[PDB]
Amino acid sequence: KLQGHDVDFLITHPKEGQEAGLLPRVMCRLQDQGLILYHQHQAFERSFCIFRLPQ
DNA sequence: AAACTATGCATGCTCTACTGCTTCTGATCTAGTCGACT
Ligand SMILES: Nc1ncnc2c1ncn2[C@H]1C[C@H](O)[C@@H](COP(=O)(O)NP(=O)(O)OP(=O)(O)O)O1
Ligand SMILES: [Mg+2]
Ligand SMILES: [Mg+2]
Repeated sequence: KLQGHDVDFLITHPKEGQEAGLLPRVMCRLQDQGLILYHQHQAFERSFCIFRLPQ
């Protein structure tokens, strides 16, 4: 599709047991970036947000 | 010798603290129902 309403991403790791708590860490890092306007929650394995992309 | 006064004591009353037991109340964890989303 050349258009849409959101960007859907999936995060995975080649190892088995490593994928334990990636999403909270990435979420916190992005929040520290200063791009998240809304967060679903503000252990989890899913979250939809509203990024602030530069324009 | 008799009348008045003095001390002395006891017991019930009141208050304030103190400790320990019992009951009531406020803070903290989950089932169900409705709704949101991918
Ligand atoms: N009710 C549902 N049931 C099963 N899978 C679903 C679903 N709703 C979404 N998915 C799954 C399948 C969907 O492909 C995937 C993406 O969800 P979106 O971002 O909400 N819808 P899309 O990306 O297709 O349209 P756009 O490009 O405009 O955003 O999530
Ligand atoms: Mg989508
Ligand atoms: Mg989506």
